[PDB]
Amino acid sequence: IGSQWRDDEVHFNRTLDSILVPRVVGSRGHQQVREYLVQSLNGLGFQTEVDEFKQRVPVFGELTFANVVGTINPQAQNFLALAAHYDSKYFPNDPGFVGATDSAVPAAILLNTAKTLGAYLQKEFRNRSDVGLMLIFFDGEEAFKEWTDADSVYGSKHLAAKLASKRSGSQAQLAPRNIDRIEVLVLLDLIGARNPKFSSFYENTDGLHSSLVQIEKSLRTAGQLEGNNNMFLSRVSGGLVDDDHRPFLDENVPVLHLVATPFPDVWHTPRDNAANLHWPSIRNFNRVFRNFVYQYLKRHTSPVNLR
Ligand SMILES: *[C@@H]1O[C@H](CO)[C@@H](O[C@@H]2O[C@H](CO)[C@@H](O[C@@H]3O[C@H](CO[C@H]4O[C@H](CO)[C@@H](O)[C@H](O[C@H]5O[C@H](CO)[C@@H](O)[C@H](O)[C@@H]5O)[C@@H]4O)[C@@H](O)[C@H](O[C@H]4O[C@H](CO)[C@@H](O)[C@H](O)[C@@H]4O[C@H]4O[C@H](CO)[C@@H](O)[C@H](O)[C@@H]4O)[C@@H]3O)[C@H](O)[C@H]2NC(C)=O)[C@H](O)[C@H]1NC(C)=O
Ligand SMILES: COc1ccc(NC(=S)NCCCn2ccnc2)cc1OC
Ligand SMILES: [Zn+2]
Repeated sequence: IGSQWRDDEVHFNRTLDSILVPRVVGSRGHQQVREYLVQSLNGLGFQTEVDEFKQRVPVFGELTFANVVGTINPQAQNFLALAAHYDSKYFPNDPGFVGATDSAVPAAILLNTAKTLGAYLQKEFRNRSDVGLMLIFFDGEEAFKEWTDADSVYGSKHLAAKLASKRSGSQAQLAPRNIDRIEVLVLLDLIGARNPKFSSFYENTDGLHSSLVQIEKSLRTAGQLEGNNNMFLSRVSGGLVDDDHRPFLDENVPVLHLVATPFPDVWHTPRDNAANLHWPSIRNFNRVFRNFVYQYLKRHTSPVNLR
């Protein structure tokens, strides 16, 4: 029922602990988490590629960025893409900042979703070529000096450009851009705090949002959620929130932006740590989300077009 796909909090908790370290681009911690993501994706049976590049940024000068991408069914026609950022924000006066909600927990949720749905993804899901699953760990989401158009979302700008560029020849020029084979980028951000609220930011992905609303109602009615707070609202968002999806949105990719609004109390303060996470909210999100991903992939037949 809701009971087909069970929790694995042992896995969740270890995965979170392994990500939850200071990880400004260029730091020892960032390299530790980078390597951890590669190992983890490989062990969950993904084809793993690193989009590594050098770029000059405020304060630091030249840094080496690396987006980490896992794919199952790489030669599929189209893809569900799920994403989070793995860098943490630089704060002169808070080198210990771990960004628990931003976005250690979102990143751990992605790996844990692949784990809990492993029995599907290991076999039946591989027996097809219509749809694949991409897990994208963006690097350099966070501004180095102050958030602006230029000082932000560095890894995503770079991955979006890479996926957008074509190869030579008739066959390529008549074929889609790689980036156009993403049916929707589902970006998770600011998840971990008590009683988060997710509202729909884009009309074209509103039916996907409605599915989350529905899965939540179904699991609640079956007694499978903790507490009585509604996490997925059937409401449009207040204003838009700038994030890693922007460079993708700009190349016409549809976006489901699962960022909590209001932002967690602790956002961009030293208190965005494990002590301030709310595990029942994490578990509730995980249950809704793993079922959403499963259903999307299981119900997929023809290309999903939301452009
Ligand atoms: C992934 O990581 C997360 C984060 O680290 C882990 O989350 C933690 O999970 C643990 C264990 O499940 C949680 O601790 C447990 O909390 C229970 C609820 O406590 C609160 O509510 C109850 C009301 O229901 C209050 O009574 C409590 O107040 C008292 O305790 C607090 C906490 O120290 C004190 O500050 C207070 O002043 C009170 O004294 C809380 O408000 C709680 O039931 C449970 O208690 C068990 O263990 C204690 C000793 O630690 C025993 O005294 C007690 O007997 C309980 O033992 C169980 O088993 C024995 C049999 O041996 C039976 O006698 C009992 O009936 C009972 O079943 C424990 O404290 C913790 O809160 C939670 N942390 C966070 C931040 O969410 C996940 O577990 C982890 N997941 C995995 C898979 O590893
Ligand atoms: C504190 O509440 C808010 C603060 C700012 C904004 N607006 C924008 S456009 N934010 C860009 C966020 C980029 N990011 C995400 C994670 N780390 C950085 C909205 C907020 O609440 C609705
Ligand atoms: Zn942030």
